[PDB]
Amino acid sequence: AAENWRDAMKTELQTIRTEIQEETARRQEELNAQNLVKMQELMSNFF
Repeated sequence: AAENWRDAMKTELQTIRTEIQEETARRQEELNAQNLVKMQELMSNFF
């Protein structure tokens, strides 16, 4: 029963980890896109 409880905690910890990893990947891709806009902004903002 203790082992079954451990397994139940494990499968949910995996779902939470995958959801966090997928959200992180999406947010960091968006950050790269924003950094490029912010650099193209800052460059033309000088000249």
